[PDB]
Amino acid sequence: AECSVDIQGNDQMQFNTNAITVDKSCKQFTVNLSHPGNLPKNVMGHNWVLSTAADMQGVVTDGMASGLDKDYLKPDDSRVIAHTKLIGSGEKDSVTFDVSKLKEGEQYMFFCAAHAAMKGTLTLK
Ligand SMILES: [Cu+]
Repeated sequence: AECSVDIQGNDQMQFNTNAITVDKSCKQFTVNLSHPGNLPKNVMGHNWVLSTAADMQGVVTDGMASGLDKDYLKPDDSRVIAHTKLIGSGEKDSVTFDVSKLKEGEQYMFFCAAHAAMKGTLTLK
């Protein structure tokens, strides 16, 4: 089984995939985020945030209210399963999480908290 994924967020405000699969045998899973391009984090920074699909809008709303000062996430938001730091071009960050925090029948989504239009699904498979 493959228990990690490499994902890119670019200067054009896009991730390079809209779907991540976590093999059901994985006990931990690592997301390796990078930022091709040349725009720095104070212009086009990206992170990677994981919640259930049902919780995404709520996380975004409360994140918006929390602002730039908090990378647009409510600190300690229990709905946020895992998240990376905000990165600019040429920078990278990885986050690892316990797959026990995921459930087989539930739908998850990942997104950038700075640019909530940048999103995709994450599924146990
Ligand atoms: Cu972003």
